[PDB]
Amino acid sequence: PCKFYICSNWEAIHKSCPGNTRWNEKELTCT
Repeated sequence: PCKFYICSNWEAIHKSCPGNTRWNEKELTCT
């Protein structure tokens, strides 16, 4: 819930959100 995935060519790369934020699917950004 504090990382998401970046898709590229049906390829899931791992990202993590900074500090105490969470991924916000609506805004497509950790908030």
